[PDB]
Amino acid sequence: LSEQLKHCNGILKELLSKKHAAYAWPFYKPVDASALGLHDYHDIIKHPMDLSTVKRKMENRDYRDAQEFAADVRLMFSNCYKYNPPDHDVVAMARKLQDVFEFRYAKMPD
Ligand SMILES: CNC(=O)c1cc(C(=O)N[C@H]2[C@@H]3COC[C@@H]32)cc2c1OC[C@@]2(C)c1ccccc1
Repeated sequence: LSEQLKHCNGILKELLSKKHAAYAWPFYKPVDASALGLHDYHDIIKHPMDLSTVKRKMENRDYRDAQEFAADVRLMFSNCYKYNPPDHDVVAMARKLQDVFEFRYAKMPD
C-alpha cells in the first residue's frame, strides 16, 4: 500500500477495534435485510456498504487511493442516514463512528 493507503488501513483497523465496538458493531457486516425484517432496504439502498466489505477491498488491493477508500466509508454512513429515522440509535452510532473517521481521515499525510 501507498503511505495514504497505510493511513486508510490504520483508520479501518481503529474503526474495527474494541475501542469503538459500542457504536461500531452495526457496521461490521452487511445489513441482513431479511433477518432484520427490513423488506424495503434494498429498494431504498442501491449500493450497500459495511466495514467487512471495506476490509476485503483493502486486503484485495482494490482501493487505488485514499479518496476511493473514503468514498466507501462515507457511502456506508450515507446509507444509514438515508434508510433510518434520525432518532433511531443506529443513526446516533453512525454519527459517533463518522466523527472518529472524519477527524482521523483529516490527518492524512501529504
Ligand atoms: C447499518 N445498520 C442499520 O442500518 C440497522 C438498521 C436497523 C433497523 O431496524 N432500521 C429500521 C429503519 C426503518 O424502520 C425503523 C428503522 C437495525 C439495526 C441496524 O444495524 C444493527 C441493528 C440491528 C441495530 C443497531 C442499533 C441498535 C439496535 C439495533
